[PDB]
Amino acid sequence: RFLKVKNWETDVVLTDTLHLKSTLETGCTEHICMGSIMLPVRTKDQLFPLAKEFLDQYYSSIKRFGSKAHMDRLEEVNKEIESTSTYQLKDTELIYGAKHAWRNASRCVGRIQWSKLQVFDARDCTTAHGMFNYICNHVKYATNKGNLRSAITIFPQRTDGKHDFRVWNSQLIRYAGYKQPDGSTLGDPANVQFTEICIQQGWKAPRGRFDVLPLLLQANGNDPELFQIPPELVLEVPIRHPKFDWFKDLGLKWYGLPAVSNMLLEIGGLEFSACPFSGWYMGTEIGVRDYCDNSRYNILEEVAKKMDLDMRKTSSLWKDQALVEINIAVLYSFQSDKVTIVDHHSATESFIKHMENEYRCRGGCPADWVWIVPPMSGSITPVFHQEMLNYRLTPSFEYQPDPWNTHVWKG
Amino acid sequence: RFLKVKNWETDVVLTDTLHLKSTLETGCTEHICMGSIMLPTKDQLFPLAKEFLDQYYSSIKRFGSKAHMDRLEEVNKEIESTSTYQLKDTELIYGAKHAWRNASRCVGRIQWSKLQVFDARDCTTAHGMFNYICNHVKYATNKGNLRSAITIFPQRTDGKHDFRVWNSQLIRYAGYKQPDGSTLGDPANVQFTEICIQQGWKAPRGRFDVLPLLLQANGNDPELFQIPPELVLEVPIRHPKFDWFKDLGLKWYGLPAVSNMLLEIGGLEFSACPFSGWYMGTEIGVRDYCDNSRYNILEEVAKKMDLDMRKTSSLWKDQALVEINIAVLYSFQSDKVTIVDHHSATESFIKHMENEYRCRGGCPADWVWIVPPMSGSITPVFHQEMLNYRLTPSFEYQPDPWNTHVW
Ligand code: HEM
Ligand code: HEM
Ligand SMILES: N=C(Nc1cccc(COC[C@@H](CN)OCc2cccc(/N=C(/N)c3cccs3)c2)c1)c1cccs1
Ligand SMILES: N=C(Nc1cccc(COC[C@@H](CN)OCc2cccc(/N=C(/N)c3cccs3)c2)c1)c1cccs1
Ligand SMILES: C[C@H](O)[C@H](O)[C@H]1CNc2nc(N)[nH]c(=O)c2N1
Ligand SMILES: C[C@H](O)[C@H](O)[C@H]1CNc2nc(N)[nH]c(=O)c2N1
Ligand SMILES: [Zn+2]
Repeated sequence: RFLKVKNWETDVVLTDTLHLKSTLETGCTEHICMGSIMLPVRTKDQLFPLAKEFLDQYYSSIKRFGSKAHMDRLEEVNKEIESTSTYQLKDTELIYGAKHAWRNASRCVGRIQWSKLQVFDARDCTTAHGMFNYICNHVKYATNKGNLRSAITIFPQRTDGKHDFRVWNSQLIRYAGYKQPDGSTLGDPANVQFTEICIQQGWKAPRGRFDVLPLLLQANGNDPELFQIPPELVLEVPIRHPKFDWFKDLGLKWYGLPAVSNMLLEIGGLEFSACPFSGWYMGTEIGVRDYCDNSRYNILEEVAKKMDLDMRKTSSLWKDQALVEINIAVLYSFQSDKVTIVDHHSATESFIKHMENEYRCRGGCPADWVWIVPPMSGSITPVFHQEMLNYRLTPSFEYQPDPWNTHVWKG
Repeated sequence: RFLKVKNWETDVVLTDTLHLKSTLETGCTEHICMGSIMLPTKDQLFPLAKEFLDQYYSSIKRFGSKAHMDRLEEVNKEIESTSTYQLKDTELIYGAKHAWRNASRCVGRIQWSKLQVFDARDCTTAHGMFNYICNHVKYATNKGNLRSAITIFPQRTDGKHDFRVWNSQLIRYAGYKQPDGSTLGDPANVQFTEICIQQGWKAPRGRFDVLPLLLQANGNDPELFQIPPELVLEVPIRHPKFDWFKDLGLKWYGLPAVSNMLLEIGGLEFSACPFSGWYMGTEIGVRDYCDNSRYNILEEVAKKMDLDMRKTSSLWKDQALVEINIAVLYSFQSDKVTIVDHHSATESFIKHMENEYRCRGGCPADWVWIVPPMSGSITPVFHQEMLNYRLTPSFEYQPDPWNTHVW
């Protein structure tokens, strides 16, 4: 079966066959589309087919499909599964797997970069202190004094589900949030629950608006332990505007390194529950979502006040005006400090070129429109006009439940 | 089978049961989501008739009464006999309102119950269609205090006697390719514009020429009619702070009126069913004015603003976009022509969804269409999970008539 997608601005038509290799479910059926829903121990039985499918993919990519090395590797993995109930990936397979999970991430607009990913193998790690050391090294490498480099650090895989490695942080670097008795929030409201956990575990909270949270790290199914990232490794950018000199006095800043730490990486049926990964920001992530969401820093009013916009009616588009200025400020600030960032015009144009390249060489590129289209100025980016097909390929990044909801406390 | 949708801004969670009534298919499967794809007998008709009459009699709280049973028998008799049937006025009105209510791509459905239905099923010629259309235009425009309306022409019979409005909307602007290579006016309408010329329209070859109506009665060849200019309310576009804006020479029409869709009620097909409401400001300012393949004025406006167009990261496109949209709203508001901004329309839609979840068990909604084409995440609909499914009565797409028609 062939499926076509059209770009309605250019009339370019592309043909998808890669969807035929999809196994996992979408959430949709013939009677209902769930495309806007945010979230829609293995036995030997299910494991060897998953391992085989993955090794067949790996061996094809290196132009060795059906070779003696391919056949010997399948036999070796098969015996390892039936003897030990699991198996270990070779370094080369781990690298390929992590890169492909990114390549397959249908919600990711930055995938033109997928083949440039520094993979740190942390599968020899045994303790939380060991995890802290690996994570510091990743942060220092990825940061590279502002010239950001994409990276992933991969801790040991799941075994019986009772010895999981987990980073409890949603991101390696994030600001604390504090609910006040009067119901207001100091800092980032998205992180209130996690901040509370940290405090309970012994963190002394400075209680400011931009306090970098400590790492809360779980090795081998043990209780997690707190560590403070050395401040000298946390690169931050004060936010100012190129024309409006009062903008600096809003007291805003953000961190340069976006580093997701709560997802699960699936490669060949193996589950890596701690696999923090980092790249760099698209400007709207900070300026639209982090700053202007009502449930986040929520600065629109204060900015519109200072611009002296007409706030008596929504039809003045005061919110839209303030939004663009804040986003100009974020890009200006990062650029001025030589910290890598990409604007939403450049990022989406590159994604369209990536997607076309993937249709030609790979036969497809799964993409989630709801996520790929930026949260401002949607239709003046080329992705708004691009039809996309969403389907799930492995290797993959997946959601997993928050560890405080599942952890068995040892005491 | 019972499904939950969450608003991630407010934590409000709604439970959908209405999807279980859905009958038609979505395009998606368990392996592939096609949510962003723009277009995915006698024996056939009685179940469709019965399904509809069942919801109608339930709506007036007379489900399983003598009048309900008698109606089902009567229609059953009429299909057996004639191979089709006729809707009562009350059913036609209910069906049209529900076709809007069920339109999953429409952010304006809080209004669904206030629809004026003009029954044009007695119409027999293109001149008659022109008359009904003029009356609809005048009624809906209401000197700028716009009122929602639909005009329903005779239903399909054997399919060789179709009523069609060839126009995509009742009021739209001409598009012309030039030797120059550029496009004068609206590039979306170049092909239709040339069909009109081919049929004998005398185009003035300007930027904003209202197209003639091309009307097909009873499967006959379509005919041209100019809408009286006095019935076409237009708005010159100016900006409340920038004096040079008016120099761009921009205007738009007040009445959005879709004329190329098919209304399905109770298995019957109404292939000419022009409907109108009023504009959300972004339709004109973001899409009509700034789409690359439309009037595409972003460059010219940015220049008059003297923005740094060297680098995309200055957000010059974005700045220009906001100002164009401020101007569209200001112009309509100043001239007292109904318009709604994207903030107001999306807030109303969230209130409508809550009403429908409470009173009906759900509200089919297509997030890709409902979220406005600018400032998405600062509108509440961005944060609202939506389930999309197909209920009937419905509006559907149909092939353009020039590809079908036998001359
Ligand atoms: C290199 C620069 C990168 C940029 C500018 C980029 C940009 C983005 C953006 C804007 C999103 C949507 C985020 C949101 O709204 O919260 C996203 C999602 C995602 N990205 Fe990329 N990305 C990049 C690199 C990567 C890398 C290196 C990985 C993995 C190795 C990756 C995996 C993903 C995944 C798994 C998601 C979806 C998360 C979810 O479903 O919640 N990204 N990225
Ligand atoms: C009263 C004011 C109304 C407003 C402000 C409104 C707003 C909208 C908007 C903004 C769209 C998206 C259009 C686009 O992007 O091209 C839409 C789609 C739609 N609307 Fe409404 N609408 C209103 C009344 C109505 C009425 C009266 C009907 C039918 C009787 C209706 C049926 C639809 C349908 C069928 C679509 C989708 C068309 C498609 O899928 O191509 N609308 N509406
Ligand atoms: N509860 C909410 N959100 C939510 C709940 C569960 C899951 C999710 C999934 O999105 C999580 C998001 C934001 N927290 O993850 C951040 C993210 C993921 C991927 C890429 C991101 N940005 C990047 N640029 C990169 C990071 C690493 C490499 S590139 C940023 C979101 C809310 C929504 C609205 C208000 S609160
Ligand atoms: N070829 C393209 N698009 C396309 C092709 C086929 C079908 C479609 C579907 O969209 C049809 C759109 C306009 N194109 O219909 C207009 C419409 C429909 C419904 C509501 C609209 N606005 C209103 N406010 C109302 C009208 C009537 C009552 S309210 C406007 C779109 C293009 C994309 C970019 C430039 S052209
Ligand atoms: C490819 C994509 O589905 C297409 O560009 C859609 C996106 N969302 C839209 N939303 C609305 N309201 N109107 C449109 O024409 C479109 N176009
Ligand atoms: C309900 C809806 O799916 C949700 O708000 C989504 C919409 N699109 C998004 N797109 C991105 N990139 N990130 C997000 O968090 C979201 N949120
Ligand atoms: Zn779907």
